[PDB]
Amino acid sequence: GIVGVGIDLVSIPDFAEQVDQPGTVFAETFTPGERRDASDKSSSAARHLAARWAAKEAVIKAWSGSRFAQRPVLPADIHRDIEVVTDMWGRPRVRLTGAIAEYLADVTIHVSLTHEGDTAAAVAILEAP
Amino acid sequence: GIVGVGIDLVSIPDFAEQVDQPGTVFAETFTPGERRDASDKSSSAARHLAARWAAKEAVIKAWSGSRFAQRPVLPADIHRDIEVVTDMWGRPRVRLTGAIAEYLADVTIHVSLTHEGDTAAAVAILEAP
Amino acid sequence: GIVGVGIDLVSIPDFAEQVDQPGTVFAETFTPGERRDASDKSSSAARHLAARWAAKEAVIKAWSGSRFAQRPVLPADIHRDIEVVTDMWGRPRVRLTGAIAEYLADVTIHVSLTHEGDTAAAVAILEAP
Ligand SMILES: [Br-]
Ligand SMILES: [Br-]
Ligand SMILES: [Br-]
Ligand SMILES: [Br-]
Ligand SMILES: [Br-]
Ligand SMILES: [Br-]
Ligand SMILES: [Br-]
Ligand SMILES: [Br-]
Ligand SMILES: [Br-]
Ligand SMILES: [Cl-]
Ligand SMILES: [Cl-]
Ligand SMILES: [Cl-]
Ligand SMILES: [Cl-]
Ligand SMILES: [Cl-]
Ligand SMILES: [Cl-]
Ligand SMILES: [Cl-]
Ligand SMILES: [Cl-]
Ligand SMILES: [Cl-]
Ligand SMILES: [Cl-]
Ligand SMILES: [Cl-]
Ligand SMILES: [Cl-]
Ligand SMILES: [Cl-]
Ligand SMILES: [Cl-]
Ligand SMILES: [Cl-]
Ligand SMILES: [Cl-]
Ligand SMILES: [Cl-]
Ligand SMILES: [Cl-]
Ligand SMILES: [Cl-]
Ligand code: NA
Ligand code: NA
Ligand code: NA
Ligand code: NA
Ligand code: NA
Ligand code: NA
Repeated sequence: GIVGVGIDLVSIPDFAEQVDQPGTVFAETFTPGERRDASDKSSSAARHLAARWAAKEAVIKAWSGSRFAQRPVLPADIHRDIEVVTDMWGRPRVRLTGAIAEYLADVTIHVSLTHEGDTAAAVAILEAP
Repeated sequence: GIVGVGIDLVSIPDFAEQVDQPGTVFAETFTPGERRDASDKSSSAARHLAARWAAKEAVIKAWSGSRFAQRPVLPADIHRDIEVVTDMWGRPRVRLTGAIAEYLADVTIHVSLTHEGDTAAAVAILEAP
Repeated sequence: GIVGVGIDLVSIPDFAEQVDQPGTVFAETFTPGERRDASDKSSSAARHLAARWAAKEAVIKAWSGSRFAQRPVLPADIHRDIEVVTDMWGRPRVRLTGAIAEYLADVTIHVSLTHEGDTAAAVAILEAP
């Protein structure tokens, strides 16, 4: 059964403008090299990191959206609890830590990432038996 | 003096439908046996656990409602910080952990639980000298 | 560059009425002596602690306001992660702990506190290179 669905679009130029700025959440998610590389809006790193950010948001949307009219239970640092990793061929998967890992124990997170020009996007479908 | 008041109603059938499903907060509050037993909407466990859930919500309401127009300070995992225990005769009391235990140090939590047919309910009155 | 700006006003009488009451966040920020002293609305402690509270709120406003249309990431216990200390001559500065310390690494927090009659106020300007 489907637990939740989420989609997110990210402006790659806006992302690049912010990703290496002090006073943002991004140090908690990304390395200083990643953040420096991603601060150029036409780089590989910007495109890829923006799509990773998109994927985190799509997961958060997918789970939160499953709890209509319920007080939120996602921790304030949720962005650093959801990691998008890739295998050697670039296939993505989501790794979790903290409370969300316990909430989504026994749930499969299907994710896909894409980018084009100034736009990155991701979709997440949460599925459980 | 009264610090806060809260009341919550819970649909026992809706509760039973959700309590043992993956992708919910319930594993953090309830044991797998409790969750399995409570997944039948006409069982003892469903009625009792639904009323416990109701009591957690009534406590949260009672305290949050005391802070009108203030940014919330309840942690995301607040549901697992409030436990409803009973003595050998079924009398309920509330046990706290985390920040809410510190906030409600020196406050007495008066609680009552009830159920009937497809409905559980609880009321909480927080009192302090 | 400016990361954020915040301003807060605090009613010193309302603050004094609440600061030493059970069932409030204040034990986490202030000592029992501070809280007892500050519970008289015409005392030095009330005026000073109200302005410290104002400063915490101004910092929170300054940073949160920098994230228009973004899900909040400040932890529920944010008030106890922001401390206003003073040097021997009463000049204030802000000390941080927890996630906000990481978010505001490399950001300078300029703060000022004031009080008059029944009103305390503070302003925070967050600046980053
Ligand atoms: Br949520
Ligand atoms: Br974070
Ligand atoms: Br990531
Ligand atoms: Br609250
Ligand atoms: Br929880
Ligand atoms: Br419980
Ligand atoms: Br925020
Ligand atoms: Br706090
Ligand atoms: Br302080
Ligand atoms: Cl959006
Ligand atoms: Cl964007
Ligand atoms: Cl940010
Ligand atoms: Cl970094
Ligand atoms: Cl591999
Ligand atoms: Cl993909
Ligand atoms: Cl309700
Ligand atoms: Cl319900
Ligand atoms: Cl849930
Ligand atoms: Cl369980
Ligand atoms: Cl007993
Ligand atoms: Cl009772
Ligand atoms: Cl305000
Ligand atoms: Cl006020
Ligand atoms: Cl409070
Ligand atoms: Cl105290
Ligand atoms: Cl939180
Ligand atoms: Cl000094
Ligand atoms: Cl000053
Ligand atoms: Na997939
Ligand atoms: Na996929
Ligand atoms: Na009672
Ligand atoms: Na009772
Ligand atoms: Na300054
Ligand atoms: Na100053």
